[PDB]
Amino acid sequence: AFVVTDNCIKCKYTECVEVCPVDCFYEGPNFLVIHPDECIDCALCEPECPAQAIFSEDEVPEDMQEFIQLNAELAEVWPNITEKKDPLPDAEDWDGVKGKLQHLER
Ligand code: SF4
Ligand code: F3S
Repeated sequence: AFVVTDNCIKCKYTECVEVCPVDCFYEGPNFLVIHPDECIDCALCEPECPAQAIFSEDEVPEDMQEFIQLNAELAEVWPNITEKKDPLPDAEDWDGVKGKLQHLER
C-alpha cells in the first residue's frame, strides 16, 4: 500500500522497480504508479527513490492526497514495468520542482 507522489513526474528514475518483490509498478510516459492491491507494503522501494517521491499511504503528505487515488486508477491502465531504465533526460532539473502534477502525461 505504498504510493508514488508528485516529485516522480518529469524525473522517473525507475530506481524503485528493481527492489519490488511483487513487481507492482506501472509506467506512464513521465511517471510511475504503485498498484495498491498488489503492493505488500514491504517498504523496500521508498529509500530507493532519488526523488523521495514514494510514501506509505498513511504518510502521503496532505497536499498530495490526490496521488493515492491516482496510483490506483493509473495502475489499472498503465503497463507493468519491472526493469530499471535511464531516468528522463532532464530529471535533475525537475527533481524538487513542486506541483509537477500539472505536467503529468497519460
Ligand atoms: S512497498 Fe514493496 S511491494 Fe509495495 S511497491 Fe514498494 S517495493 Fe513493491
Ligand atoms: S522518481 Fe519515480 S520512477 Fe521510481 S525511483 Fe522515484 S518513484
